[PDB]
Amino acid sequence: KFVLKTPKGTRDYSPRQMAVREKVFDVIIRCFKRHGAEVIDTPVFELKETLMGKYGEDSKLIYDLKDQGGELLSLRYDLTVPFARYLAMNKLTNIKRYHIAKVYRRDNPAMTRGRYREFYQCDFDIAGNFDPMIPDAECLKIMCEILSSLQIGDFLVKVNDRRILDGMFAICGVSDSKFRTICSSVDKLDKVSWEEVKNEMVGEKGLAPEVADRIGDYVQQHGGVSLVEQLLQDPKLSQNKQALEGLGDLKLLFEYLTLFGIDDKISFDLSLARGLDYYTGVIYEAVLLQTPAQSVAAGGRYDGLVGMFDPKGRKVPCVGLSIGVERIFSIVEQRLEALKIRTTETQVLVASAQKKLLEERLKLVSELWDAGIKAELLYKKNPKLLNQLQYCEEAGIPLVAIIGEQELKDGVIKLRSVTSREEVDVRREDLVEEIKRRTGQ
Amino acid sequence: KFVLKTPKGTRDYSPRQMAVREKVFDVIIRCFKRHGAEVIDTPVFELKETLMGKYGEDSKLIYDLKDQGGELLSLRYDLTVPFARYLAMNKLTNIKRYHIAKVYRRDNPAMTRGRYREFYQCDFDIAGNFDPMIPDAECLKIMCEILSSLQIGDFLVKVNDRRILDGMFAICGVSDSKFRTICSSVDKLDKVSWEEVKNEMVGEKGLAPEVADRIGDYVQQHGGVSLVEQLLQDPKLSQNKQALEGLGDLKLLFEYLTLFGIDDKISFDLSLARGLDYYTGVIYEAVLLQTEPLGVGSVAAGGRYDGLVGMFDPKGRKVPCVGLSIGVERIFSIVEQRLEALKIRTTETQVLVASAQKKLLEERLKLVSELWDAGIKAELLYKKNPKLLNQLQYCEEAGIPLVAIIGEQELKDGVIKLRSVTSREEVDVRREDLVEEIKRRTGQ
Ligand SMILES: N[C@@H](Cc1c[nH]c[nH+]1)C(=O)O
Ligand SMILES: N[C@@H](Cc1c[nH]c[nH+]1)C(=O)O
Repeated sequence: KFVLKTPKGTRDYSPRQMAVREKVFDVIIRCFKRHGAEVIDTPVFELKETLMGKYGEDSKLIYDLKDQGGELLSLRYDLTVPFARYLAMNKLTNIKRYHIAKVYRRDNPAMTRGRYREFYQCDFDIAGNFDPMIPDAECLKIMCEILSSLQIGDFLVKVNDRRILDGMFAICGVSDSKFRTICSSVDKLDKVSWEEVKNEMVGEKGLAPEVADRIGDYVQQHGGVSLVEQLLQDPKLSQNKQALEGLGDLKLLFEYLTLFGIDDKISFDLSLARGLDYYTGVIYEAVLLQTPAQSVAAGGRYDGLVGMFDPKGRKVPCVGLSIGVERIFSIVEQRLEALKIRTTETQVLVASAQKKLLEERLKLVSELWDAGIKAELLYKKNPKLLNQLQYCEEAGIPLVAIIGEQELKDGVIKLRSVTSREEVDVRREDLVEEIKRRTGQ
Repeated sequence: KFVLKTPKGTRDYSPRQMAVREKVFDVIIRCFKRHGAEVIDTPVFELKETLMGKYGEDSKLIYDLKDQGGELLSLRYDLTVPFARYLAMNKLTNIKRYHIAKVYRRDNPAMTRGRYREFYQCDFDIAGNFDPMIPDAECLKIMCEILSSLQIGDFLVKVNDRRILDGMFAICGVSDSKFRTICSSVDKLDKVSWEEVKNEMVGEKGLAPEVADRIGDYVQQHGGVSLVEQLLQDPKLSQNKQALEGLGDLKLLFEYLTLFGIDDKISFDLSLARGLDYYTGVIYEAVLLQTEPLGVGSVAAGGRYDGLVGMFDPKGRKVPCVGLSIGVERIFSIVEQRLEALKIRTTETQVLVASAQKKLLEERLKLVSELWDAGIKAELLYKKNPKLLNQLQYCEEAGIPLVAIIGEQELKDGVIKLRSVTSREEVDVRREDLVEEIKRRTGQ
C-alpha cells in the first residue's frame, strides 16, 4: 500500500503544462509590471500564530506542520496575510507589489480533478494612505486587462462593499455579532439556492424568518451605476452611515472605471460577499460568462489587517486582487489542442552517419554551446542517422548538422533541414551565423 | 508579546533581492535550455514514505506535516528524489529535465545568517540508458558554463567515483561494516585536517593506525588525468574490480572533458565523498577558490545515481540517472556585493503621468489608461492635486526616466510636456506622438 502518487489535491506540472504555465504567467506579469509593481517572495510556511484569527471559518482548512520540538508552523493559506506580515515586520507604509506563488488549503470540493489543495495565486496589492478609490479602481483595471489579454472568452466582474453589506444586514435586523456568519451564508449563493441559504440562516444560524426575507429583497438585486444611485435614494438604507459611505465610494469608483474604459465590464451585485473576514471596503470577483456551448479572479480592500500585526496597532490601508490560474490553464491548453507546442528550444542536433566520430561531435556541440546556440547530440558512440532524424522530428528540432570524414577535411558541415529534408554544405566558420539566421535569432 | 518573524532559517526576498535572483536564474536557465532540457515542477510536499530510506543519516532533518487525519506528508528535502518518483510513477525511461525550486531541511549550522532551512536548488538531470560517460561529462560542462557566466570569481570542480572510494577502503583493510562511518569521516576533509580525521577514525571509530595511514596514502592525493593513470598502474588497487571500473570510467570522462575544453577545471580528488547515500558512479562538488588558491566552500554538486528509480518501480526496473544542482544562496550574496561595489531598479515604469495645476485628476486617469492600453508602463500618484516637486522625487527614487506633464493649455493645444527626469530637459510632444516618443526614448 505504498503507491506512487502525488498528495491528494496536488499535481506535478509536465513539460507541456509548464509551457502553458509560462505563457499565462507571461501575460500576467507583463501587466503587473506595466502598473509599476515591485515583486517579492515569502517562505512557504509562516508561524502558526501568524495565520490564525485572520481568515474566519476557513481557518479550519490550514495545513499545520508537525510539532518537531521547535516552532509551530503552518503552510500559507494565501498571499495576503504574508504580505501584511511583511509590511508590519519591516514597518512599511507604502508599497505596491506583485507575488506569484503556490498556496495551501485542505479543501474537499465535489470536483476532485486538478490541483485543488495546492494551486498558484497571482497577486497584486497596493498598500498606503492615498486619495479615495484611485488604487481600488486600478486593481479592477488590472483584472480586466489580464482577463482580456489571456483571451479566455468573455467575463464579468461583480462588485460590492462590505460596509454596504453589513449596513444592509443592520437595516434588515441582523445584530452586529452575526455579520460574519450571515455574510458567510450569503457567499454560498454562487453554488446553492436562495431557499437553501435562507434555511441555513433561519434553522442553523438562528435568524428570524422575517429578517431573512428582508435580506433576500436586497441580495437578489444587481446592476450598474444606476443601482448605486437608486440605493442612495433608498429611505431605510440611507439612514445607515456605514452603508451610505460605501455607496458614496462606489459612486466614485464608477466615475474612475468609466475613465479607464471598463465601466461596461462591472456589475454592482449585492449577493457578493467574499469568503474571508478581513475585507473592509470594496470587494470583487470576476466570473467567466458562457458563450452558448457550455471564479477566476478575486480581491478587495482590507484596511485592518496590517493593524493586527503592528505592535502599536498602526493601520496601513491595502487593496488588492488575486488571479486563479488553475482554471485558466485548462482553457488555454484546450485552445492549443484546437489549433504542436515544443518543450525544448534546441535549434540543432549535431549528428553523423559514419562511425568513429563521437570525439568530433563533442567538439562541435561544445563549440556551439559556447556560441550560445541551443544544441544537442545523441549519447551514442555510433548512432544511426535515421534515429537522429527521428529524434528531431519528435522534438521539433529544425536543423541537423552532419559531420563526415570528408567534411572535416574540407572544413565544412552538411546542414540539413529536418522539415524540408534539403541539405546544404556550410563552412564551419559560418555555421553559428547560419543557424541563427534560420531559427529566428 | 507576539513576535513578527519568518520561521527559523527562512527569509523573505525583498524587491532588491528578487532583482538579483532573476539575474542569477536567468544565466542558469539560459544554460539549461541551451542543453535541450525540458522543465518540470512538483508539489512542495511528497508522501512521507516517498522520502524515507533514500538520503541516509540526513533523513533525520526532514520536515513532516501534521497528521490531520489524512495522509502522512513531508516537505521535499531535495529535487532528485521527487524526480525519481516522477519517472517511476509515469513509467519513463528517458528524460532530460531542469527544475528550479525551494527545498526544506531542518539544519542547525553554526552560522544562522541567511536562508539555511528553505533555499533554492537549480537542478539538471539526465535519465536513460546511454553510452558510458557522455551525459556525465555534459553535466560537468554545464557546471563550468554556469559558474563562469555568473562571474563570481575562479572555481574548481572536484571529482571522484563511489566505486573507487569503496574499493579503496577494502584494500586498506576496512571491513564492509564500516564503509558508511569511515566514508563519513573522509567527507570532513574539506573542513578539517587529515590528522584530525585520522584521529577520529582511530580513537573514536575504532580503526587501526596502520589502515588509517593506508587510507591517507590515497585520500591525500588529488590531481588530473595523470593520477587516474597512476592508480590504474597501482599494484594493490588494480586487483579490486569495483575500483578498476570506476577508474576506467574516469579515464573516459577526462577524454570527453578535454573535448569540451574544461579538463583544466577538474580535480580528481580522492578525499571527495558526497553526503547522500544514493550515488553509485561519479560524484562532484564545485568550490570557489580565493583571490595554489585555497578554497572557500562549495557552490554546486551532484553525481550518478543508478539505483534510485529502481527503489520506486514496482518491479525494480532501474533507470540510470546523472545530475547536478547549483546552490544559489551563496551566489546571491556575491552578486549583490558586486552591485553594491558599482543603483538597480525594482520597477520598469517608463513614465509618470503628472500635473502641476489643480482639478486635473480626471485627465491624468484618461492619459495613464491610454498608455496602459498602448503597452506603456505608466504610473500616477494617487492624489487629486499632487505637487510637481513630489512627482519628480517619486521618479528620482524609482528610477523612472520620463514625466508626462498635463496642464489646461496643453490639453487645449493637444500636446503634452515631456520631461526627462535625469537630464531635466522638457519638450512639447503632440499627444498622438506620445506613445511612439516614449518607446523611442526607453528602448525599442
Ligand atoms: N488573498 C485573497 C485575494 C486577495 C488578494 N488581495 C486582496 N485579496 C484570496 O486568497 O482570495
Ligand atoms: N539532490 C542532490 C544534488 C543532485 C542533483 N542530481 C544529483 N544530485 C543534493 O541536493 O545534494
